[PDB]
Amino acid sequence: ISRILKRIMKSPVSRVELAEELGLTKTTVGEIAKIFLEKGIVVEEKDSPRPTKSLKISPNCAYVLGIEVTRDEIAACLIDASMNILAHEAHPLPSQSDREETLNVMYRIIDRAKDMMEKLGSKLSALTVAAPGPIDTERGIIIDPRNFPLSQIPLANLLKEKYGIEVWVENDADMGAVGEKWYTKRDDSFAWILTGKGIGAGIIIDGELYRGENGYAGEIGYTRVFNGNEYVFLEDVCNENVVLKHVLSMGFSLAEARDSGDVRVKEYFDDIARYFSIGLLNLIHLFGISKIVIGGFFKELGENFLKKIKIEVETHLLYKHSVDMSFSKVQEPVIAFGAAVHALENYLERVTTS
Amino acid sequence: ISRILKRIMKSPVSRVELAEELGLTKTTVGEIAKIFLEKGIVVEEKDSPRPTKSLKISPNCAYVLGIEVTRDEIAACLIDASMNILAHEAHPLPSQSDREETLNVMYRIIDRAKDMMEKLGSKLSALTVAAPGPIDTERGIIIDPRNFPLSQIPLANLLKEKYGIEVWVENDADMGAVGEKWYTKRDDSFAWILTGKGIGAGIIIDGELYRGENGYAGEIGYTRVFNGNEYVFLEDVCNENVVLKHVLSMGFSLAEARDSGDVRVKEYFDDIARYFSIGLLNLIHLFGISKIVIGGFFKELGENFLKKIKIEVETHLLYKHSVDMSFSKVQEPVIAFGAAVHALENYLERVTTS
Ligand SMILES: [K+]
Ligand SMILES: [K+]
Repeated sequence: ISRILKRIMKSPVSRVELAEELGLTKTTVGEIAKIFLEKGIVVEEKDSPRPTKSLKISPNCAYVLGIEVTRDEIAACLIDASMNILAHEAHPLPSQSDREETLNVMYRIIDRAKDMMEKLGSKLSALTVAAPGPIDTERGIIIDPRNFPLSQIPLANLLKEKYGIEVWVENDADMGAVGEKWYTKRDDSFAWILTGKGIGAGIIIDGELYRGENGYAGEIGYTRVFNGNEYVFLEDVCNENVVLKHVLSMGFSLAEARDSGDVRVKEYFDDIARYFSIGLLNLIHLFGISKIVIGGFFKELGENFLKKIKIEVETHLLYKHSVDMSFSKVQEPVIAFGAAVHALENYLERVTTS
Repeated sequence: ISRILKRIMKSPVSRVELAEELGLTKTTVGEIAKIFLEKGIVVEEKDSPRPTKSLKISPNCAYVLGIEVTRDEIAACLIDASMNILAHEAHPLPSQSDREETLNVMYRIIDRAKDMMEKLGSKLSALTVAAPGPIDTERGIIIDPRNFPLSQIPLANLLKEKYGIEVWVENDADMGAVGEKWYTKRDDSFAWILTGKGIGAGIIIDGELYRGENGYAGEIGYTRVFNGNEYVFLEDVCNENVVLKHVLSMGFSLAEARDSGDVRVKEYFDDIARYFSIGLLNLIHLFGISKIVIGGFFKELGENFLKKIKIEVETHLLYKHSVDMSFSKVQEPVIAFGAAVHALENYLERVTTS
């Protein structure tokens, strides 16, 4: 294999650094550098301080689009090969959208990105669609049994056909995690937790995305939770809808609740933090991780809510050791962005292999 | 690095096969083979059917001991470098054993193995102790907070000092999993579940043992389970003690229960299978695995009990896909054995690096 490409993407790096840090011959890398450097994928430049030259990905060699699909909205993120965001957007969907209605918005978005590059004399080279639930990553199909207008449909294929580019389909929480990895320049281990409409985790280990054998991983949304009457999934309780709909009962705006200073709100948020923790504790106790990053809906609850989760987790932890809870602070769209970067690796990995 | 050593252990393999299957130069492997073959670690032999030669680990180059520690007993497994079992044994401990009482039995066992090799003109080269709970694998300390007479003690160090060999300390469920990997010649992914006295999982992914950042992984024993009155750990409910002690109430021998054909037994075993599944489902939904192997106490409940677990898991599975449940069928001591093989890799990996 190669994937010095993986490292050149990580950051500018010289031939000596690659050969040493990865392990290989000066003549092996020197030749591959010749290919990359010829294909217009990479460039060599003197470093800002005898002297030395590094390898950098050339922004011009690839433009790719990432997309996130939710029940209420579709977001897109267009990047160059340096993963600079050229444009990002979001098109809401109508109440209860069809297969056909949802696809139309998606086609619209892709046509917009295809056209925008073509007017700038270049092209859209590939695309990665991010969606909820389990996914057939090899065939490019959304397996999610739950009512989604894009389930059991050869999505990658119909897009490939229609557009003549490379298309992948990928779990949304996984792509959120990929988004944090790159936007934060991390290479450690953590879990990126998706919240709002759906619950799930993207699991990153030593900088790589963790993958399951059956199209899913980190699925903490199916954590069995007993509410006092019957059992429910953790996803049914943390759902952004169920939360605000319940606050319609409370009387309280979506935010005002906390500003209300009502014990009833405190105890309701405590209920959710407790449940949520059960799922986090599973991840921690099973994967043996320490770092967790929360994204989406739960950000809106603030550090007052994060303090409770921290506490619930400290309390029920297997033994006393440090655990880092945090919110994501990536400017939106974090999932569409991760999906875009996913498309970039996979497109560059494919182009070099030929 | 090397760890063609890892592959030569896997099975007999030629220089061409290594160079190709792993990726390297004919002259790189040819030189390393020279080292290994000189150190008496490896041998070259014509294959049983122009002709070709393979590399095999030489059984004579290393003899190592594996040990499992339980509250009631200590078991040992002595092997050669081909991982043939030379001897295995088990010494029960008295009711509620001291640090000193437990260590005495352990010293006795190690002295027995040290002496047995020395009378055969060789020596005991290393040792791996397997124990329950979280473990400081780098310093060789059993961190388990739960009352264990060997907790918070520099175990590896005091053994290293006393014996002058290499000593490691390792999680018992992890070593059970390692035991299955090698005894079954598997290189796929699965979870080995320890049952009886304690509950836990050893997680293997693509043939390697999965490790956490904090001295543990696969800890499903701390799965929160609501019994109807209050919450308890899954470990408190599946505990071999709690089960048989409860059967003292039932009236029923430890086995007769099932042969009794009593609905009360059926429904009690159903209760446990249900709980147990909650923990298995976490593993499956989080790690995205499909294969599970159960060992220990639960074997004694038979396929009638495995059929129920299978069912509970099928039912609550994220989506309809195949899941393989099975019991371990390794002749005891499976954990002591895995620990022995762990010691062998680590001893051979250390000896070659010098
Ligand atoms: K996931
Ligand atoms: K474990």
